[PDB]
Amino acid sequence: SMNPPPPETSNPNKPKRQTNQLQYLLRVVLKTLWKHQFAWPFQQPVDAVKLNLPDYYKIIKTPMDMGTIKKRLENNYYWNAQECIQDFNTMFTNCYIYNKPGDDIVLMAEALEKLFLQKINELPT
Ligand SMILES: Cc1cc(/N=N/c2ccc(C(=O)Nc3ccccc3N)cc2)c2cc[nH]c2c1O
Repeated sequence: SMNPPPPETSNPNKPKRQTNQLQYLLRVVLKTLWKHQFAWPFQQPVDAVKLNLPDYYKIIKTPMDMGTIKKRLENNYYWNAQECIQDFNTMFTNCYIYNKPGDDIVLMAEALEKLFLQKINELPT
């Protein structure tokens, strides 16, 4: 296919380890962005076939989306909160480097990123 397999979301051999930062990332950060009116383009991996972006996966080396992030948090895939924050950053970067400024998708990403950064400013210690 033109699309890669979706990013892995489970680590069967990683110990289960909770942190209050990971709790905050799921219950505050992800939850707030997931319910936002602009979340929908970001709730699943980019399907370059259905969306007619044939060059997407030639330009975007590390695909990322909030559906993947949500499942990773639910599955305790991340060893630490910084790994999760990096995935959010990657998702936004992909959008900004692939799409044209002023495309509706970019304005939607920017609104979500603003909310993301506001919540990250209150990440517990
Ligand atoms: C991250 C990202 C996502 C992108 N579109 N993601 C979409 C997802 C669902 C949809 C969708 O269900 N649309 C709909 C709306 C009302 C009723 C039915 C449907 N099927 C569209 C785009 C695009 C497009 C261009 N660059 C994109 C990009 O960088």
